[PDB]
Amino acid sequence: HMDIIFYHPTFDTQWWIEALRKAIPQARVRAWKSGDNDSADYALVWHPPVEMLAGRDLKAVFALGAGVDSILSKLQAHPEMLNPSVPLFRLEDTGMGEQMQEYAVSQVLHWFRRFDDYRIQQNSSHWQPLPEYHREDFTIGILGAGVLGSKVAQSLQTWRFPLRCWSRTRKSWPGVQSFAGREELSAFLSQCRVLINLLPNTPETVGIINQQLLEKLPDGAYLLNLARGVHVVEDDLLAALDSGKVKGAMLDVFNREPLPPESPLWQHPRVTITPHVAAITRPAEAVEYISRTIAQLEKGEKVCGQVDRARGY
Amino acid sequence: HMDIIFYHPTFDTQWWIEALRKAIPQARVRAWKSGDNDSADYALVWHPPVEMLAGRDLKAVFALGAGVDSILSKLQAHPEMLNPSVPLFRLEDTGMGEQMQEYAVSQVLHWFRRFDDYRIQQNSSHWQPLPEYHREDFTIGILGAGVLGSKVAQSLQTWRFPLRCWSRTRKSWPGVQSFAGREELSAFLSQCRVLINLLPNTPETVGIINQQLLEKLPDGAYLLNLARGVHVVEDDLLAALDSGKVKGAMLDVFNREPLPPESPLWQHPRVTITPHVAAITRPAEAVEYISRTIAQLEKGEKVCGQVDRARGY
Ligand SMILES: NC(=O)c1ccc[n+]([C@@H]2O[C@H](COP(=O)([O-])OP(=O)(O)OC[C@H]3O[C@@H](n4cnc5c(N)ncnc54)[C@H](OP(=O)(O)O)[C@@H]3O)[C@@H](O)[C@H]2O)c1
Ligand SMILES: NC(=O)c1ccc[n+]([C@@H]2O[C@H](COP(=O)([O-])OP(=O)(O)OC[C@H]3O[C@@H](n4cnc5c(N)ncnc54)[C@H](OP(=O)(O)O)[C@@H]3O)[C@@H](O)[C@H]2O)c1
Ligand SMILES: [K+]
Ligand SMILES: [K+]
Ligand code: NA
Ligand code: NA
Repeated sequence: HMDIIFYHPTFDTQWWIEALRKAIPQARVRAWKSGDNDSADYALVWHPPVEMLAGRDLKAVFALGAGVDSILSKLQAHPEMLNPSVPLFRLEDTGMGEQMQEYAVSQVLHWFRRFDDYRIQQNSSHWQPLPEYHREDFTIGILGAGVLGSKVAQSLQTWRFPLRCWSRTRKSWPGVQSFAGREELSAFLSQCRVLINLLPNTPETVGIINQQLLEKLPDGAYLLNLARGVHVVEDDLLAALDSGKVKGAMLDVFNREPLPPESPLWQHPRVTITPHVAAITRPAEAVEYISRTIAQLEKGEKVCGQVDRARGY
Repeated sequence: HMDIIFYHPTFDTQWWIEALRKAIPQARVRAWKSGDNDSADYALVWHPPVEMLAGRDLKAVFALGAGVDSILSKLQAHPEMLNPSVPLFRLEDTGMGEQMQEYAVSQVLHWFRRFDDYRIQQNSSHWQPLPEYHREDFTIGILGAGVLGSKVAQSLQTWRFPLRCWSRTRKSWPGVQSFAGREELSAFLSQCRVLINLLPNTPETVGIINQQLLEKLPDGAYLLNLARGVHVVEDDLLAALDSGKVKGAMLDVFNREPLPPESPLWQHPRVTITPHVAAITRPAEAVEYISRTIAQLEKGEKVCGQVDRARGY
C-alpha cells in the first residue's frame, strides 16, 4: 500500500494515473493540485511547484526525464523544496538510449557520406562525385560518457569509426579511448572530427562549448549537441561556422527554448535544428522503470539512477 | 605464370597494374591498348571495347563493378565479343556492402526521425515538435535480396524495423519475410513504407518502379533507388511525389547519367540526389577479391560471384 502523487505540466495526466495504477495495483495514484497537502509516499514530477514537495518526507521523487538540471536549480533557489532525506531519481535510458543512437548514427553517416555537400551541389543542379572520407580521419568524440554517451559510442563502434569519450572518471570501454577531467580535455578535442555532446547541465559544464574549445577541434569538424543548450555559446559557434572551422552543426537544444526567431541559427546554411526531440520520454517505458525501481527500493536491492545532489547530476 | 590485361576508362591504370603485380607476383600485367592482340589469361575490364575481348579464349573476365548490365548489353549487340567458354565474374561486395548499409541506414533513420519535416519547418524559423513515427508503421521492403540487399536488410534489422525482401527465389533470413516472383510483388509492396531498390538491370526489371508499382505502396512512402536508373520511370515517380503518395525519394542512379539539368528531379522539393556514389569500387579490396578468386579457380575450389549470361545477372 502506497500513495503516489503525479505532476507534469503538459503530459496526459489521466493516462499516467491509469497506467501507474495498473503497473502498481496496490498504489493509490492522484494528480497533484495546489492545496493538496495529503500524505504521499512517492512523487513523479516534471517542473514541480515548490509547494508540491516542500516539507514532505517522501520515500523517493522520480523526475520524468533524463536531465534534472531544472529541479536541481530550483532546489538551489528554494532549499526548503526537497528535504535532504528524500532520494531523487531520474529516468535512466527507458528508450532514450536507442533514440540517441538513431539520431547520432543517422547524422554522423550523413556527414561522413557528404550528403550535405551533395545537397549544396543539388541546389545548383550540379552533378559532381566527391572524394570519399576515410574513417581514420573521422574520429568521433563523445562529451559525456554516461548512460546515453555509452549507448551512442556502442552504436558508432559498430560502424568502425575511431572513438573517444570524455568524463570525470576513467572508462573501460574496449576500443574507446577514455579522457578524464579538464586537464585532459584539450588532448581529447585535438582529434574530434565529430563532437557529440551528451553532458548534463551542471555549473561545471555551462558554456563549455565555446571559442576556446572549438578552436582546438580539427578543421572541418562537426558538432552534434544532444544535451543542453547552455553547453554551447551560440555566438562562438556561429563564428566557428562562418570561419570554416566547423563544417556543420546539428542542434536539438538551445539556451532559450523555443529558439527565438531572431536567432541567426535558424537560417544559417550549415546549421540543422530540431526542437528538443532527440530522445523523448516514452510514458510506457517510464512507468515500467519507475514501478520496477520502487519494487527494488522496497526489497532493499541496490538501485541505479539516483541523483547525487552534491555532485549536480 | 599468367598474363593479365587491364582496361578501365577512367581509373588510375598504372596504380592498378602495380597493385596487381604485388598481389599476384607471378603475373605479367599490362594495360590494354587498341591493337594489342598478344595472349592473355585473364582480363579485368570496365566498359571494354569489343576488340579487347573478341576472339580471346580467356580463362576468366572480371568486371570491375557489381553491376554487369553494360557488358551484357554490349555482348547482346556484339555476340562475338565474349566466347561462351569464358566465365564472367563481377565484384561481390568488396566493401560495397558496408557502403550500401551506410547509405540506407542513414537515410532510413533520417526519414524515420522526420528530419525532412524539421528541415522544412526550419526554413520558416518555425519551432514545432512532431509526433514520432512507430516501427510498426515503418516496414522496409528491399527490392532484390542479393549480396547488397542482404547486407542492407541485416543492418536495418539491427534497428528493429520490420523487414521484407523480394527476389526470384525464396530466402531464409529469420525475421525477414521473403516474397518471390511477380506473382507476389503486389503483396510485397502493400506494406512497404520504405522501398529500397537493389535489383540488377535486366530486361525483366527495366521500368519496374512505375505508376502501377507506386500506387500499391502505402501513403507517405519513401523510395531509395540505389540500383540502376532504368528501374525507375522518372515521370511516374514525379507524379507520385506531386500527389503525396511518395513523401520522399533519394536517388543515386538515373536513366541518363550525369542527370541532365532539365530534369525536374534536381529542384523537386522531396527529392535528394547523389551522383552515383552509393557504393564505389575500392581498388585495394577489388585487387584482393580478384587475386583470391584467381587462386580459387586454379585450385578447383567452387567460386562465387560468377555471372549467369542466360539469366542476365
Ligand atoms: N531530447 C534531448 O535532447 C535529451 C534527452 C535526454 C537527455 N538529454 C541530456 O543528456 C544528458 C546525459 O544523460 P545521461 O543519462 O547520459 O546522464 P549520465 O548517465 O549522468 O551521464 C553524464 C556524463 O557526463 C559526465 N560529466 C558530468 N559532469 C562532468 C564534468 N564536469 N566533466 C566531465 N564530464 C562530466 C559524467 O562523467 P562520469 O561518468 O565520470 O560521472 C557522465 O559520464 C542529460 O543530462 C540531459 O541533459 C537530452
Ligand atoms: N553505386 C551504386 O549505386 C551501386 C553499386 C553497386 C551495385 N549497384 C547495383 O546493385 C545491384 C545489386 O548488386 P548485388 O551484388 O546485390 O547483385 P546480386 O547479388 O546478383 O543480387 C540481385 C538480386 O536481384 C534479384 N532479382 C534479379 N532479377 C529479378 C527479377 N526479375 N525478379 C525478382 N528479383 C530479381 C535476385 O534474386 P535471386 O536472389 O532470386 O537471384 C537477387 O536477389 C547491382 O546489379 C548494381 O546495379 C549499385
Ligand atoms: K542564437
Ligand atoms: K528526369
Ligand atoms: Na481519477
Ligand atoms: Na608499366
